[PDB]
Amino acid sequence: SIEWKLTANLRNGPTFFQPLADSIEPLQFKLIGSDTVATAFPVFDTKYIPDSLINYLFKLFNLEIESGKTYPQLHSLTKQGFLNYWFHSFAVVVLQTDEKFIQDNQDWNSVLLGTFYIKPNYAPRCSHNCNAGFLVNGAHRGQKVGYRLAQVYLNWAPLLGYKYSIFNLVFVTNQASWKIWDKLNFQRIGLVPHAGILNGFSEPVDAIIYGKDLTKIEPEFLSME
Amino acid sequence: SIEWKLTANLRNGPTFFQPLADSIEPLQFKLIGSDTVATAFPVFDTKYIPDSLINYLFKLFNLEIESGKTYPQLHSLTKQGFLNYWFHSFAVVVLQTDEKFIQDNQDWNSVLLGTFYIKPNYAPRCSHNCNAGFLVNGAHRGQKVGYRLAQVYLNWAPLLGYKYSIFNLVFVTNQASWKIWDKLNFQRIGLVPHAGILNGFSEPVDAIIYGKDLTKIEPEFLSME
Ligand SMILES: O=C(O)[C@@H]1C[C@H](O)CN1
Ligand SMILES: O=C(O)[C@@H]1C[C@H](O)CN1
Repeated sequence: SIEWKLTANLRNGPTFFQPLADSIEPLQFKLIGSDTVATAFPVFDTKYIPDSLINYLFKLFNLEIESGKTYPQLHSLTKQGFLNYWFHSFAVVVLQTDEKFIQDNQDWNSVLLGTFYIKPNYAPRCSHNCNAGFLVNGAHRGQKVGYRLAQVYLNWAPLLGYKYSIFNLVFVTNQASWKIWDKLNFQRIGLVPHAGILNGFSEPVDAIIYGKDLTKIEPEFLSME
Repeated sequence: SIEWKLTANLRNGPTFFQPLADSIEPLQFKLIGSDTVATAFPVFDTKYIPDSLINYLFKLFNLEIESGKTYPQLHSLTKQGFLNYWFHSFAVVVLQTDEKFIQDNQDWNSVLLGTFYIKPNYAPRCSHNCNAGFLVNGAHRGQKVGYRLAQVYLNWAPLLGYKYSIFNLVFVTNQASWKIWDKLNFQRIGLVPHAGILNGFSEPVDAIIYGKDLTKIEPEFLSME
């Protein structure tokens, strides 16, 4: 059974464009500057992934929210709030494994590299613009996992039918993030001054708005070999 | 009773800032180039306004969505979806009257000039940025009602505690861009290319992202003289 990777089960996706593929196959690659094999898997519904992984992602996201430096959330989410938020449409999990499927009951604290969601950034007439939010497991910090996450995203977002990518709020203090977007030729299409009240900064911090055409992506960024 | 105009009854507003006033008083002014008197009224809760006015605004917003040229919505809203959308936080109705309160059972088709909502544009850490959407009654096109609505907005948004204004999608084909926002020194802080699929346009239409500092507003724009 391959229902777990069928685009026909894409929920709450773009209204005007159908997926370009009937399915999305796991995408294997090596972490940058390493022999460590990682695999990205599509998530079209939570029922196809281990409960324990969902609960670990729930906690992972709350820690990120509590640091108060990256997401506009102030308070932690409930389990159902997180399910509604992260998995409203599409998501991806990236694990340290060479398996082409996700094994139950793994040690997520070591095996989960990162996750991201993809959804429409706007209501239906502008729903060909996707948004994405990312997370890296802090145990795997410093391995350039984010860069890899961004690449999987460029490979897969167009397959769901999206034509353009928008990040609404990349804080200028979030250097990890904007350097990746800069390096991958995401345009800075906007700048919100004093946008975020962030933990650890006494003054409000500016956010950059990133855009990228998903129909003309540079082949070298799609390649993870 | 003045509950209907107390900022203490403000639902779902900014998280870090309190309102700058205890109350919001009706703002009276004349339509530009005319001796017609208009009154702007605050709406903190729908219970304070007439059912027939709410029903008229519901159908008015659905007409605008059906035109398919200005909002990202594709389908008409249900009644409850309208309530949740337009009155999630704060709203304003601007009537052709010199009364300083809203009389029941008026002919809204002639008396209602315009309405707009005001709400946080983002989750709590960035909720000092407010968003607004406007509606002009079609029967009052060509009387510069939008410009006046925009002036009411500059007067009232900061009173609720917002510090910066963001419009996410002003399509380049919407004349409000140059008839209003450009003229009131809303900066164009971003541009989303091919943002929207709009009725009557074959090519997707670009959308301007407008921002404006609400703590430092040109006083000639605040003045309704
Ligand atoms: O900037 C964005 O839109 C994503 C979602 C979250 O707000 C952080 N990054
Ligand atoms: O651009 C905005 O965000 C407001 C809401 C609607 O999209 C029209 N103007």
